[PDB]
Amino acid sequence: MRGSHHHHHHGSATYTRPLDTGNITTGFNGYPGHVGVDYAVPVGTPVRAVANGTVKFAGNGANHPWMLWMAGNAVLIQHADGMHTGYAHLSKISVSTDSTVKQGQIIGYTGATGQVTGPHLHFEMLPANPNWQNGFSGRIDPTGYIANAPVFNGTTPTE
Ligand SMILES: [Zn+2]
Repeated sequence: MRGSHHHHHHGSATYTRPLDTGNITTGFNGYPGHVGVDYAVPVGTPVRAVANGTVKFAGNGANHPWMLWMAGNAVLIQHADGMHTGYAHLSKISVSTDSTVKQGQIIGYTGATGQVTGPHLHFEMLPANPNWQNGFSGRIDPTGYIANAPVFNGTTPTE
């Protein structure tokens, strides 16, 4: 068995960026009524916490009935700023409601427990307390969390 003792300072990432952004402020990629963003990625891939906080929701797909469930696996957590972030269309959860979380921590596994077409990732970010009084529905751009994310082939601006 292999065992690690020392950790890295910067951190590695062999996974590529499925998107560049996601905003339902103008018009979504054919997904109407969407309050988040979706990234086509095969089911069973470990989902890590994009930022430390607290689990406000943990919809475990391991024992979830279809009595009160239809979307499948979901995870709502309060980020480091107090904002909210959901993780939907997963196949499993490693967390639990009211439990504390940490960035990069495996909070679940990707899935397709919603509609049967293809597995993906749903990332919805909202304020600490939204103003659902029309305007944004509290849902905004994940670009703030994707800027500190890995590199897809290498996107240069000029130089
Ligand atoms: Zn979605």
